[PDB]
Amino acid sequence: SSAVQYFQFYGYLSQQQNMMQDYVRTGTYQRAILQNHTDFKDKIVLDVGCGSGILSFFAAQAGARKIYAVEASTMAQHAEVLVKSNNLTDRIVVIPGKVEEVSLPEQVDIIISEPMGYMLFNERMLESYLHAKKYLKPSGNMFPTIGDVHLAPFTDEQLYMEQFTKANFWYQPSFHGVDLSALRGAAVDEYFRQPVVDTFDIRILMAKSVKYTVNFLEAKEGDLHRIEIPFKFHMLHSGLVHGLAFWFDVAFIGSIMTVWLSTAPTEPLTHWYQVRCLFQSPLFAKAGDTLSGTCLLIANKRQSYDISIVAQVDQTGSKSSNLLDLKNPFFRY
Ligand SMILES: CNCCNCc1cccc(-c2nc(Nc3ccccc3)c(C)c(-c3c(C)noc3C)n2)c1
Repeated sequence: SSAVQYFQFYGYLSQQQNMMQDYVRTGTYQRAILQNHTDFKDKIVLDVGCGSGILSFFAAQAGARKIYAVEASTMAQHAEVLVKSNNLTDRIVVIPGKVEEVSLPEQVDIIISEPMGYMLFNERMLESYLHAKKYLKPSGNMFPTIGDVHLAPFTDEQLYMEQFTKANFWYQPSFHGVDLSALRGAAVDEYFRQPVVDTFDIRILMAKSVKYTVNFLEAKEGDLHRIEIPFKFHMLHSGLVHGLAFWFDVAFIGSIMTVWLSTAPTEPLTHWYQVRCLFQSPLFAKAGDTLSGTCLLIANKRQSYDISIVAQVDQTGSKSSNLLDLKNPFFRY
């Protein structure tokens, strides 16, 4: 139902084009595959959620002997057209359906995919990627191999105030004669439930990031149903902490070289941008204080996660929580 919409979203060539036009994304995948040609020459490769098939062609440019491209949306029909018109019907085989349901005729030497949603984990496609390892030969590789999530406290008073400014629409005792003000708190709540997807100046960050690593070769599908990310930040600056910023890097660890794709705010912008989660109430922290807590991600049935963030300044005991709905963010860009 929710999944109906998820796969229809990816049936649009315009959504494929948005990702293809991300040059950092598309070019880094090309370079990771090509410059690791020994991982692909004459190999059998599985492309999980191939969309238009761009990754499958990159594996063919690298010399792969057979490429199974699995795609569940109507986009599979468009990739088929592309395979024929590029004369690769020998080397690339499009398989319509979910990776969890299709039948592959052999095991593969390497799995390739672009399974990262914003904040990495949205869409829960990492689980389909991990599930595909049931087709991975022993000692096969995964491209990408590693994913690092980073989180860091930020201060951004204008972003925080923007929330009450939008919800104060409801604080009118006479909107065309109607008292709206009893909904103001519900409206505040609704805005704070949304992660804020856009980029930002790195001068809002107040501590070195915490890194949480998922190893795609080692992880199991079940390991992503619940992601506990403890953190303890040593605050490099004093200020009001308004929430946590998130970005992610992935690594393609090939035989020839390791290529990184970063969505860090210190790196060229990508179509993933970065993600920020506001706290209920900001926390005052001195430089030298430690800010500790947990960011808990609980998979849900809308192909996404409920996000629970609890934090406290250890030196004073002031704490804040928040609960966010990652499926429904504010695309502030
Ligand atoms: C698996 N590799 C995906 C790589 N791209 C990740 C990515 C990066 C940046 C943004 C989105 C994004 N944009 C959406 N609309 C939209 C955003 C801005 C302007 C106009 C429309 C939606 C609806 C979703 C989405 C999906 C899918 N499922 O739930 C949700 C929510 N995601 C996705």
